[PDB]
Amino acid sequence: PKIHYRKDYKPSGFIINQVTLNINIHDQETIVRSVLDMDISKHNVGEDLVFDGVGLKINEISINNKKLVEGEEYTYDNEFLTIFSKFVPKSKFAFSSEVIIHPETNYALTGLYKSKNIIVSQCEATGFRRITFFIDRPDMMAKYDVTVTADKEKYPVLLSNGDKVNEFEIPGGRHGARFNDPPLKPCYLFAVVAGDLKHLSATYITKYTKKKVELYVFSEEKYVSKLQWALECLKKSMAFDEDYFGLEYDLSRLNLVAVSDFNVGAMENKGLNIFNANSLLASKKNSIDFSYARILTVVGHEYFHQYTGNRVTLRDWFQLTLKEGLTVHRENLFSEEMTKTVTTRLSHVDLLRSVQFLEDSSPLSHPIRPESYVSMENFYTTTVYDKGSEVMRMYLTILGEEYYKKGFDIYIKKNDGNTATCEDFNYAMEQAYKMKKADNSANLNQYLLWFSQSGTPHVSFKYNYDAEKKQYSIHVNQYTKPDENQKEKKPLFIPISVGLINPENGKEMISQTTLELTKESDTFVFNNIAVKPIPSLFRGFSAPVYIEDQLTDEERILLLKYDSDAFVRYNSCTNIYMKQILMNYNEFLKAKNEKLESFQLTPVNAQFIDAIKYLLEDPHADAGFKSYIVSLPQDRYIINFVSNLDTDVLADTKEYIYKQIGDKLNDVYYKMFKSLEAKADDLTYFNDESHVDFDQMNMRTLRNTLLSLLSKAQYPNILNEIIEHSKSPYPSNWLTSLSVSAYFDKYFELYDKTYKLSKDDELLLQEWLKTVSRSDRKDIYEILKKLENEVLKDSKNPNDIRAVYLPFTNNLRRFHDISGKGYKLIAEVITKTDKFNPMVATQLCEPFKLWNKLDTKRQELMLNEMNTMLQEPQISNNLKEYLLRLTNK
Ligand SMILES: O=C(CNc1cc(F)cc(F)c1)N[C@@H](C(=O)NO)c1ccc(-c2cc(F)c(F)c(F)c2)cc1
Ligand SMILES: [Mg+2]
Ligand SMILES: [Mg+2]
Ligand SMILES: [Mg+2]
Ligand SMILES: [Mg+2]
Ligand SMILES: [Zn+2]
Repeated sequence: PKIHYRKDYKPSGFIINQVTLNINIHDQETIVRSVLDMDISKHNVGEDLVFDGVGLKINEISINNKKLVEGEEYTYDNEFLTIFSKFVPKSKFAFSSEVIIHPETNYALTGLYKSKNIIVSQCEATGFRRITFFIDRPDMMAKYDVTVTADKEKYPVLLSNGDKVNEFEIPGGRHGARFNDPPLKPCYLFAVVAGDLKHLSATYITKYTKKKVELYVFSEEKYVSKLQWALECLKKSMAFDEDYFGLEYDLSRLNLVAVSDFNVGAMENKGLNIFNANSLLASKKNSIDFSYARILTVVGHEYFHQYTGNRVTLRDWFQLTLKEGLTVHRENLFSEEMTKTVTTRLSHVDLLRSVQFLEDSSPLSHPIRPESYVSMENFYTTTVYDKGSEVMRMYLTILGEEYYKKGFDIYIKKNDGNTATCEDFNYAMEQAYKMKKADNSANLNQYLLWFSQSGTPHVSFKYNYDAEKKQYSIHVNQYTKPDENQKEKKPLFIPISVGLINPENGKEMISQTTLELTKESDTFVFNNIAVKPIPSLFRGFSAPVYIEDQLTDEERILLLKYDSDAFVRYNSCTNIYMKQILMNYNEFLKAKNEKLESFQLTPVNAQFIDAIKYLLEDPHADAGFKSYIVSLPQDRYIINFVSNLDTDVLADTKEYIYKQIGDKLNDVYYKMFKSLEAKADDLTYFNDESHVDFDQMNMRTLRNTLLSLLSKAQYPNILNEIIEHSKSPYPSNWLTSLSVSAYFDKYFELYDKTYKLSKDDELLLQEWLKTVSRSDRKDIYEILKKLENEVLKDSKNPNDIRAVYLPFTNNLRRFHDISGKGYKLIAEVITKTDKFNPMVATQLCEPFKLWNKLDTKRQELMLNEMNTMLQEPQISNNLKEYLLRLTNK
């Protein structure tokens, strides 16, 4: 397998100036004719002309309208088309080809493929070569002139990039459309869509040039009523880029298209963004609440690529985080402003510190700009995206809004229309940094280590207060564990947003302050500090690090109650929980290991429980925040702090802690569940798809979290509430009634009720599948067998497969059954899926990522299944490369 190295980047010996495509869709095949107007670059040294071309059936290839002859003038091996240099012209020439491809049987969903009755392309990263021959790398920019033809009845709507410049009828019930896109673009942003699409549309007038932009959102006819929120989100995205960044859309039209079969969430093809239907379509009657934030973030994300990815492009794939991390950061700024809820930022931190921290301490650990890759499909990772976003956000923390905006505009103005690298962005931020510090000697050279150094830094603290001197000191240390990428880890530039809370009145003691830690350790001293403060550290989660605050639980409770920063309050709660979890875990472990007939458990801190009650009973406190404080930290967060983690002992630990708190607060929980109903389930705007209230959605989250806690606790007659909840019009509510009914004899009655509510909407049925998959059922293995036989069957839809299996893999007690039956089951699903969709098979490997963190018996069970998958003769390149790296082989 070819390893590509970042240091090996070299420009092509060739240039592709113009692409002229004819894509003729027929019943059993698609014919692709392509003329490439090419040239010889200054880097050419007489080499063979090598095109990428994967799975193409050649009808003919030509140079300057002279048919080429196979074996003597070119070789094709189903991966590379090699034209021997003797037959390669030395000046401007035309290469042309006609190939046959087969979208109908393209179940890997890369290149050109059929999703239900829609023909659709997915070309990022290296999928364009599955459509026609190309030098398939993002530094080959070309103009595109694309004609698509098809049966008019099956495919009345034809779309590609650029302006539709012709529409014409063809004998035999066919028709064509020609799309010309003069501005240069890389081939991974090419797209084509053909189908019986229905749409909503609007006109957006840009803020400064007053250009009219036509906005279209498309789906299959059955789901056209689910398009309205997406259109509203697109308008919102457009306005936010104008308002925050001063950036306007440059083209006359923007199309968004939903398809049912998609490997990921969505794709930013220029003027033609293509979406997983679950990330574009929603209605209040047929979607859970999560869909609304999902559509907002995904529509926003693809729109923000128009600058950060499409107008400023990548030189090579090693710069992926420069468009993905930066666009996630732009998307997070947008979402935070649109939702105006503190849980938006908390939810991104929660994902980073569980999923991405796990990845960064796994054998898969890599920096946000890796040094090498084998599979580009495996290159797309939470490290590149989400740690990338936190690295791009730290620039804003360091610079402040005004100078961040100045540096960002320097980046856009200097690189608009050109490729760029991570260094280019750092240079633009450095210029703003010089301006801010009024110091042209200031620099961000150290900041570049965030792109090259893998692993999560640990930041720890000690404090000193001299009452007589009124002098306060914060001593800070940073440390990154050595790994396979660096034997010696260098200190990073770590910005530490800090407040100092007066413990007597809860007030701020200093102005906003960002400590710039640039050494392995430093001491930050504050004078005129009138009383000993409680420090509020890493406000907003200001760096992607393990925070060791070294505070007592009494101090953390005070921050939880009285601090001004939502993250520090939530993190103080998290830290209290974590101390309790580790202590009880060790006590349960010892009792198991020593076969104790009796033992003691350390109870949950009573003042902590009192503080939870105090916040829950505060009517001015935020419902979303409340839902976070009654939930223990995620299992994948906990696992970063325990070696040889016994999942059974952890399940017993969580059970004890939840029972402790519930035994004190269940009556509070129940009272709030009842009092929240009126506002949480208000139907005033149920038939207004444009009216989305994130606060109300957070109140439903709180109710459904409380209902879960009360159901698990078998709170007296709570089943009455569950049954009434099942009649709510909101799917978040009636799907909640299914999963919380798992603890009752009514489960299968609600199983059937919610199935009939769900089965006639493709996306709702998938949410139903997830709810069943996630259900806390002792018979979950028989239930999964039932889903397989009755609902899932042989579906190759990734949404179907992921819905049935991934939630179950988070069932701590049952997926990790000591027999290994859960590992066996998911390995069978991975191997089966790998026959037709390697990239989704690799997604289904996610539960194995922590394999070497578990107890030794479960490590061996997991390792056995991965070795079994690795031994399959037909294993894909994706799956082999991933499991080889994951198993340290
Ligand atoms: O949708 C999402 C959710 N984020 C995400 C985060 C991860 F860490 C991993 C992941 F998979 C997704 N991201 C978008 C995005 O960034 N849109 O702008 C995206 C992601 C991957 C491809 C792609 C790459 C290939 F090599 C392919 F072969 C292929 F079919 C698709 C296309 C678009
Ligand atoms: Mg083929
Ligand atoms: Mg405006
Ligand atoms: Mg289907
Ligand atoms: Mg290794
Ligand atoms: Zn993206």
